Amino acid sequence: HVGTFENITAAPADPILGLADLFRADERPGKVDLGVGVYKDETGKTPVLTSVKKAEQYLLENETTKTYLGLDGLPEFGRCTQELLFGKGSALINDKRARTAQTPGGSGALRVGADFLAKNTSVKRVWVSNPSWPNHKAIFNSAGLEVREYAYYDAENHTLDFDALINSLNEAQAGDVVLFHGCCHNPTGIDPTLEQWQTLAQLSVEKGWLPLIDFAYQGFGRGLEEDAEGLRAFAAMHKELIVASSYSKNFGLYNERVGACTLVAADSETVDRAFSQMKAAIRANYSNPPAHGASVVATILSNDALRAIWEQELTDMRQRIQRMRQLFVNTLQEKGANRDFSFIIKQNGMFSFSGLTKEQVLRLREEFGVYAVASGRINVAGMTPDNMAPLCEAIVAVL
Amino acid sequence: HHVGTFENITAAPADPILGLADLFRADERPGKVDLGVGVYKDETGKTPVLTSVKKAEQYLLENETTKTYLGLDGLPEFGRCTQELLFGKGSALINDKRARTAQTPGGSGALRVGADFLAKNTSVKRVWVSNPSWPNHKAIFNSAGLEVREYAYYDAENHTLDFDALINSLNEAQAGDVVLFHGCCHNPTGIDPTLEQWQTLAQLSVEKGWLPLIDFAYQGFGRGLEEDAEGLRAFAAMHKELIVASSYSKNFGLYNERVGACTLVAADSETVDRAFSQMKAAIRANYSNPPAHGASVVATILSNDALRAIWEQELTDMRQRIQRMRQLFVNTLQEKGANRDFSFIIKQNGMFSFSGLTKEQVLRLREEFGVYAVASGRINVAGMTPDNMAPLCEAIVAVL
Repeated sequence: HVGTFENITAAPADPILGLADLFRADERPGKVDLGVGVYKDETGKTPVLTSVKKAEQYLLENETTKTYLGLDGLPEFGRCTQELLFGKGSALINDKRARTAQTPGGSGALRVGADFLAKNTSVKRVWVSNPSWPNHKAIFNSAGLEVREYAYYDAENHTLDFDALINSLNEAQAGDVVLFHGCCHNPTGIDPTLEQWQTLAQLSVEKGWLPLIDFAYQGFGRGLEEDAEGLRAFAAMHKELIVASSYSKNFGLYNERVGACTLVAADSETVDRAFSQMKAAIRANYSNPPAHGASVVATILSNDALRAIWEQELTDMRQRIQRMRQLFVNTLQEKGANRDFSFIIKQNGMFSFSGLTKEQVLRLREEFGVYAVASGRINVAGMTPDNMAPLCEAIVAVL
Repeated sequence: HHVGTFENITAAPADPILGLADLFRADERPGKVDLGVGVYKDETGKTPVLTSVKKAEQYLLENETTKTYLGLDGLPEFGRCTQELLFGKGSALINDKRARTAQTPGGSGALRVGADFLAKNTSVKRVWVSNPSWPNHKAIFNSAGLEVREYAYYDAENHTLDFDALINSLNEAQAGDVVLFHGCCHNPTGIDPTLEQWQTLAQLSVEKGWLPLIDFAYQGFGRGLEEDAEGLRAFAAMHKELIVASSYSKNFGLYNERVGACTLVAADSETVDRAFSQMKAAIRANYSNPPAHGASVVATILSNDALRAIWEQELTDMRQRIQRMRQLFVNTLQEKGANRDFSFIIKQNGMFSFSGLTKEQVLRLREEFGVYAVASGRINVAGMTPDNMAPLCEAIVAVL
């Protein structure tokens, strides 16, 4: 009898991972890593928020058991989540049309959403922006759902091609899922305006799409309430919605895997039937979600003093990002970039496409120890006042 | 007009065990006892955080500088500690680099990841499980498109492991099928194969070309950490290929932190790495990377002499309390004049046993006596205490 594993072929090498290996083996002292996927502060670190440390100290002092949570996790986490998403006093919440499962990260939420849809609905197709978050395709495909792309980003001109977007979505059938990023579109950094969201919501109702809002950066855009505008425009117009949210970034809890999948249906009765099937997809998966990170979030959000500390930390992160964007563009001008990089200031969140070619990206790594990914995506949180000048000088050099 | 996408969804059938739980919570009778629960409880009816766990968490509190993403296979030290627990330190299998471990969200996560990986990367079509087995096995494998078949295991009338029946029913398992075995403390019969039986199963598996999957959730709850790995290791000595889904939920009382692992074993370093590269893909398409807290607690305890000693003692305490309740249950049933013999309870290990009670008797124990058990008649002896034992046993005798 021959082995079951013998004929497996190796997955393709993960290029980003190889790039990290490279950065790891590069002993040059002036390295700048614009390729990372996480927030870094001005010292180049991804620290544990103070509010989180406080919340964790509290849990340590008060926790008396680690016994299984329900399939849907911690109720107060679910409540606080729905409030962040829909606003306090939301008719949708008052009508009890929403249910929320704590999940392992926004990734878990997305996967759980997908399995839930594949097994219980007529959904065949999920539409995502070109480009989008890199793991969307693999998550949705794993559930047996086809992935389609709609027009979004105009690379040459650094713009959201809204007319393109609208026309491309005409191919999306009634009953298809269309996925939108709630804010800080990853990785273009370009979001619809409220008005554009409103057009999008209306069109979705007209065509019969099921909207899925991937909401991983609330507070990194303009602020907590403002970043939910697009979501709430959709929620106001629709009988049904799915929201996959993440606290990985806004709480700096990446590795604790803290997120949620929120179902919204026409009424409480309907969301309950739907939600019972979602709980079954969960049972067939990881059975129940990890407590620590969700408890940390529930602890912060429901305590006025802790919440105020967190909100200020989040503002600090959002503003540090915005000012590295500003600093970046001004420092390129002063170093004689020649080309306009003002689009960086017209974008929000951690990511933008720099517009650099893979040739320029390659030279920047080999020659200047400056690291970006091949598409030219950059994470401006990788910039600091200290590294900005040498970074911009390298960029002018490859231009 | 467009009909809602959720509008016509049929509700999942209600979980009867969750129904019993609400029913219990609402029961005002001060005599009520729940033997249907699924976790460890101490003599005071609590499921506390272990002291070693608290200490480890205080250390993490004081020393953790970041929460940045782990790799897809999680914490390396956790991986190494897992593999030693499974195969023993100095294992030739480890030295040969034939094993790769991914940290996962619980043993459940490990099972699901294993299933998705098999379905996408191999010709495996069927997973065989014991009759009876863990209730969630079927749903997990089915979800990946794998058929689930049962083999003969528990002889319910006589309260034994019908080994001859097991062997013979497995003749139907084809080369390339998965056959799943519980590492120890079979859930929910509490009867495990003897070492000799394990060796027979190992040899048979090799002859038939089955892929063994070891579900290992109770290491430390049977006889001890190393003894409880005997069957797993008997299999590991005979096989080129192997999958183990381990859990730390019960032996570290970290249930809700979701701490487990999926370990692949193949013939050589190269093959295991190719396979493992595909398992990672399965993880990326699911929850992306595993929750750090519980695994980091586990590694912190296991790699520190003094903490590890505090933990092993706590685990021993759990193991011995369970054993004491098994003995006490049998003695008290006798004291209370039970007709039947219940000595099989002493010959079984872990928290779970089938009591032998019918569904009718179980219903009656609830309604009439406030003694809750699950429909199957499975009981959790850790729901028993020196203080609730007598009335509990009188209740059972009265329904026989």
